[PDB]
Amino acid sequence: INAEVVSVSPNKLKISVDDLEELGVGSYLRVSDNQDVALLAIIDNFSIEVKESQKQKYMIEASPIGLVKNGKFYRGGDSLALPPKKVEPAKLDEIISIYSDS
Amino acid sequence: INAEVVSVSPNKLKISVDDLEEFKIAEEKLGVGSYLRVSDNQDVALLAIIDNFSIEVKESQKQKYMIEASPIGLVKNGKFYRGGDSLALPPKKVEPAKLDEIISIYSDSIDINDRFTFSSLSLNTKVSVPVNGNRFFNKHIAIVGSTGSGKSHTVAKILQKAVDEKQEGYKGLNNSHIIIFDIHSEYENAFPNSNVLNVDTLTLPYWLLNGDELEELFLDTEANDHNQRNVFRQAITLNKKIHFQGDPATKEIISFHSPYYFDINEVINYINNRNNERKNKDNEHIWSDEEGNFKFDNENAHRLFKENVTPDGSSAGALNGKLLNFVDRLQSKIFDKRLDFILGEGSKSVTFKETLETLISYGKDKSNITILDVSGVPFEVLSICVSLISRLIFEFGYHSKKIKRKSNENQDIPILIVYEEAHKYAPKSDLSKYRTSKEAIERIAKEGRKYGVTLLLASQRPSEISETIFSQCNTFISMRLTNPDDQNYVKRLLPDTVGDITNLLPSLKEGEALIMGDSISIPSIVKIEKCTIPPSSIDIKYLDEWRKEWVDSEFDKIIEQWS
Amino acid sequence: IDINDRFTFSSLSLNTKVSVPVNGNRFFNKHIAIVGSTGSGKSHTVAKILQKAVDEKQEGYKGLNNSHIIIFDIHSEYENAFPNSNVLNVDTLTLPYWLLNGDELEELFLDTEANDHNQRNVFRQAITLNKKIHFQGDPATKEIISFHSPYYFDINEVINYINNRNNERKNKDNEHIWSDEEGNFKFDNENAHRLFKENVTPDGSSAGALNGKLLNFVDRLQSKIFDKRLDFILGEGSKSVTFKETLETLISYGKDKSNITILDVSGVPFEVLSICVSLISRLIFEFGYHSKKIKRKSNENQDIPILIVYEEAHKYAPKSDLSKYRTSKEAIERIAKEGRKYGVTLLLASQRPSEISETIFSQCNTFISMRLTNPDDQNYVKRLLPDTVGDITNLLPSLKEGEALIMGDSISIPSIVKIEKCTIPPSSIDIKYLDEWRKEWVDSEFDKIIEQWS
Amino acid sequence: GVTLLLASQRPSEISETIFSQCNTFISMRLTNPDDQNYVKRLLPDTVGDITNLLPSLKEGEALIMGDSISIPSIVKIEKCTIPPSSIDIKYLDEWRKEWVDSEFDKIIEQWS
Repeated sequence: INAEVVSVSPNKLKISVDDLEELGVGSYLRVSDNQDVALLAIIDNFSIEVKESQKQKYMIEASPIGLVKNGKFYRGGDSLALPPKKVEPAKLDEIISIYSDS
Repeated sequence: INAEVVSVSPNKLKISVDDLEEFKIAEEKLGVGSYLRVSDNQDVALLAIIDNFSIEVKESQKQKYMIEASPIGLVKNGKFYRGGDSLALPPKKVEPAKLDEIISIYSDSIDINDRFTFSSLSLNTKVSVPVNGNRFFNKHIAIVGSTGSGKSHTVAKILQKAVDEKQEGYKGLNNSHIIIFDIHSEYENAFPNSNVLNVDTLTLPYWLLNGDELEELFLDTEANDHNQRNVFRQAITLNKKIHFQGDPATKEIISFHSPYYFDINEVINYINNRNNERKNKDNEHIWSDEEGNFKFDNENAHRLFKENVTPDGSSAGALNGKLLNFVDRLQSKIFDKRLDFILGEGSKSVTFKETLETLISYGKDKSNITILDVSGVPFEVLSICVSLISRLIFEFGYHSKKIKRKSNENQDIPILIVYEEAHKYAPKSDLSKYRTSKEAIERIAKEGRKYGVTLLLASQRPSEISETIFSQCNTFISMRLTNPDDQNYVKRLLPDTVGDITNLLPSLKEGEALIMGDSISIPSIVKIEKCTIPPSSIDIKYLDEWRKEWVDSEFDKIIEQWS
Repeated sequence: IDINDRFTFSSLSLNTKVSVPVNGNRFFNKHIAIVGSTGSGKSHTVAKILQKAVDEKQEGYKGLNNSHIIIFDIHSEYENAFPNSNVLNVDTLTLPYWLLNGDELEELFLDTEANDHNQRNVFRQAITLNKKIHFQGDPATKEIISFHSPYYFDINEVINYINNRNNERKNKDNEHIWSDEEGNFKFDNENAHRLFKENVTPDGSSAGALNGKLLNFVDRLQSKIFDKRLDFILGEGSKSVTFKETLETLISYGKDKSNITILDVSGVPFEVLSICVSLISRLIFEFGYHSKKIKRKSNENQDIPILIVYEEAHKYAPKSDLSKYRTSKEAIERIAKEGRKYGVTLLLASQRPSEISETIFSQCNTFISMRLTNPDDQNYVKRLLPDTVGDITNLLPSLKEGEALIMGDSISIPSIVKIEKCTIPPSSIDIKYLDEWRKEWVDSEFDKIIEQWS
Repeated sequence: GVTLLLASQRPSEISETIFSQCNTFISMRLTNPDDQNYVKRLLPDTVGDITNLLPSLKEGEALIMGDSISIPSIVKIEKCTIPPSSIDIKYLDEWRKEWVDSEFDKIIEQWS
C-alpha cells in the first residue's frame, strides 16, 4: 500500500500510510497525476495506531479543502475525486491553481 | 450481491460492498450524503443517506468497503414516509437510489401548486428540490453562511424566484413584497427593477419613534442628568397635543411613547426657554411674550414654544443654565447633515401615508422588492431607523388583519423583511444601544407569523444572533459555515437533521446549501441555482485606485465641498 | 392495567394488531411530557390524546364528561382540532389586571433597567393603598392586604396617585399639603385615598426633593393603560369583570361549557405573554388548591381534575434564568411540583425539549417522545427519561410521523408505538405566502389599512 | 547548545510535545502499563519484539534507541563504582532507638 484513503468522514479523510519516508500538520495532500479530476486535502493531525498484529502505520486525518478541474479550483470537499492511484513522476505546480485562478 | 447490509443498528445501517466502482453502475455521484436504495423487491424500498465510508480487511480475502448509512425513510409506490423502517436487514440488496425514488422524496409531500423550486440536490443535479412555498415563507427563514460561500447569492435567488413566481392569468407585478436591510449596498445589482432607498432619497419622519428610540437618537445614556431627561419628555408630550387636530378625547391618550406628530424645532425652543428661566419671590415662572404676559402653567405651556419669549424674574431660576448640556446637544443633531433623512425639514413635511408608501413601495413606482440601503445611515442611528421601520411594517401587518376580518374577504399583503447582516440589528448582547432593533425584530419573529409580516435572517455570524430570535425561525438554509462558534450555535439551534449531513457545514461548496424546516420534506444537501443577475456590491477598487499616479487635482475641489 | 383503567390511544409500531393501553389514571395525574421535533406530528398526538380524553365516557349518560383541558397554543393549531371547544384569543379573553401578584404587576408596568428604586416604591405604595378602599370585607382583613395580594384596585386611580406624586411640593412647615375639593390637608396615611382623585391641587411654594422623578414612570404607565394590544389585560372590561367570571372563562364553566378550553395566545404581546401564562397557571392551580378544601369537608369528592397543556413549553418555562420568564416558569413549576395532589397537572409540549428547565421536565412522569433529530434535544431527553428498554431510545431520530416513544408509570413497558391517526387534525390557519404572492399586485388594500391606524 | 535530559520514573506524566522532541531514548525497566503504552506510542523507531521487553529488563539493563545508535538494542549499562545514593532519614534505624526526649525542647526554641 503506497497511499490510499481508508475512511471518508463528512469532514475528514483518514489515510493510512506505512511510513513517513514511504510535510506536517497543515500541509496539502497532493499526490495527483489525473487531469480534470483531483482532490485537495489539508492535514489535520498525524496519528499513530496500535494494531498489536501488524507493523505500525501512520494515519493522517485529512480535511478536504477543495477540488480542481482542468486548472480551476472550487472550494468545498467532494468525495468523488479519487478513482485512480498510480506511482509515476508528476508535476507540482497545480497547487498554484488554488490561489492564482480565483 | 455487490452491496449487502451487515448490521442494522437502531439509528444506523452498516453496508459492506466489494467494489465501489461497480457500485456506482449508473455513474451517479456517490459520496457522503448520497442516497442508497436498500431493497430486494421493487416498488418498496428503504432510502438511506450515507454517513461515512470505511474499509475492512479479512487478512485472507479481498478487502471490502463498508458504508455507514442512516435510514432516512421508506418509499412505497411514489409515496415517501420519513423515518427508518423494518425492511433494513442483513440479507438485503443495496444500490444507489434511482432517479424516480429520489424525486419522490421531495415531490410527493408538496402539492403541485405549492412547490417553490430554487435549488437542486447537490449529489444528484437531475432531481430538483422544491420546498412547500407556503410554509417556507410564512415561517421565518434563517439563511446562514460564512464569507465567500455565496450566502448573498442564496438570498438573491430566493427573492428573485418569489418575484418571478406568478399566475398565468395576468402579466405584470405579482403580490410579492420583500423589504431588504442591506448595509453593504449589495442587492441593488441583484434586482434591477427594485426600489432602492438610501439616505439621499429615504425620508423617515422622526415623530413615529417611540419613547425608547427618541431617547437614544437625541440624548446619551452616560452624561445627561435625570432632570434633562425629565424636561425632554415634558416638551415632546406637550408638543404632540396642539398639533393633534383630531378628537380632543384622544388628546389625553397621547404619551411620550405615542407616534404622533411633533415639531422638533418647537421642542428646541422649550428646552431653550427653560434654560434661561428666572424665578420670582413666589417661585412662579412668569414669562414675557410679544403676545402678552403669563406665568408657567400647564394650560398655557403651549405658547412657550414660540421663539419670541423673554424671561421674567428678579432672580435666576433653579434650573437656569441647567439645560445648556441639552440644547446644544440637540441643536447639533437637527442641523447635522448626516441626519437629514430623519431630522431634516422633509421629515416634518412628509405625512404618515407617504412613509408607508415608501417603505413598502406602494407609491408611484410600485415594486415587488424594496431595498433599504442603510450603508449611508450613521452607525449611531442605524439600530434606531431599523427599529422604526421594523415596527412600522409590523403594525402595518397587525392593522392589516383588522380590516378584512370584518369584510370577510381578505386580499392580504404578506411582507417578508430580509435582514442582511442580521446580527448587527438583533445581537446576542443585551446592550441598550442595540436594544431598540432587537425587540423590534423580536416582535416580528415572535408575533409576525400570524399578522403577515415575517423575517429572513441573512447573517455571516449566526452565533452573534440572539437565540430568542434565531430559534423563532423554522426553515434554516445554512451555507458553508466553518467557524466552530458559528457551527456550534447553528448545530445546537437546527430543528431537524438527518444523520451526519450537519457535519458537512465547513466543507460545503460555493452555492451549495443545507436546508431544513417545516417546508422541505427532508433535510438535504442542495445546490442553490446560479443567479443570472448576481448581487455584486459596488465597492471601491482599492488596488485600482492605488495605481492612479497621484493626480491630486480633486483635493482642492474637496475642501470647497466641505466649506 | 385493569380493563376500566386502560386509555388506548396508540398501537405498537412494530405490530399494528396489538394495542398499547396506558393506565389512564396514572397517565394523567402524573404530568405528561409530549416531545417531538418539527414535522414529527407532535401536535397530532397532543390532539389525539385530548380527543381520546374528551370522548372517554361512561355508558350511563350522553353529553359532556368531566374532562377539563386548558391549552396554551401560541401557534393557533388546535382550533380546528376541537370544533366543540372554547377558543379565547385577545379579542375575547378578558383577564383582570388586579389578579396579578406582586411579581407579575411589575414586569407588566415597569422595567428594572431604567427605573430607580424610589420610583418603584411609589408604585406598590399606590397599589397597596388602592387595594384596601375597594376591598369590601371587614377592616380586620384590610391589614392582611399587601401589594402581592390579589384584590381589586383601580389602575386609573393609581395612575392619578403616581401623577399627583410628581407634583409634590412643600410649604414653610415642610408638609406635602394637597388642596382638594373636599378639603385642604397635608399628605397623610389616613387621607391618602383622596389623592386618588384627579381634582387635587398641589400646595407649597417649594417643590419636593423627589418631585419630577416620576415622569419616566407615569409615561411608561400611561402607554400601557390605553394600549390597544393590552386591552384584554388593562382595558375597561378588566375592571368590570369579576373574580368568578374569570375562573368561569378559563375552564369554560360559563354559559357555553366545553371540555377543552383553548387559550389562543398568538395575539398576546410577547412581552406580556409570560405574565398572562403565569396569571392563568396560578389561577388554575389555586383553583385546584382551593378545590380540595371544600371536598374534604363535603366527605364525598366530585372533583375537577384539570390538565393544562403547555404547547411550546420552552417559551413559558425556559432553561435560562431570565427575569422576563421568571413569572411563567415559577407558575408552571408550582403546578409541576405541587399540582399532582390538587388535581392540576400539566402536559409539556415542545419541539425543543432541551430549552425546558430540568426542574420542570423531570417532574413529568410519563414522556411521549416523537422524532428528535436535533442532537441536543436527544441528549437532554435521554438524560431525563426515567425508564428505557435496551437500544430503543437510540431510535429517536428514525421515528416516523405519528410514531412515538412512550414511557413512564402509565405504560407497562417503554415501547415504540404508533399514535392513532387524527381524524380531525390540528390545522393552523396561517397565511399561505406563495398563494397570495402568485396573485396580482393588490392595490386597493393598502389604502384601507392606513385609515385603521388613524 | 542548551540541550536537556528528561530523567523521570513516570514517563507518562511528561507532556508529549516536550518528550517527543528528544530523539534518543534510553529506557530502563518500564513496568507500569500506562507508562509502557505512552512510551511505545511515542517511539521514533521500533523493532518488533524488543519494546515488549521493557518490564522484563534487568537491574541496570537498558533499552537505548535513536538516530545516534546504529540499531535499537537491549544493553547493560556499566556498573557505577560510586552510585548516586541519596542520604535519607533511616526511619526504622531511628525508630528502633530509644525515645529521644531532650530533642523536642530544642526544636521549639528554634521555631520560636
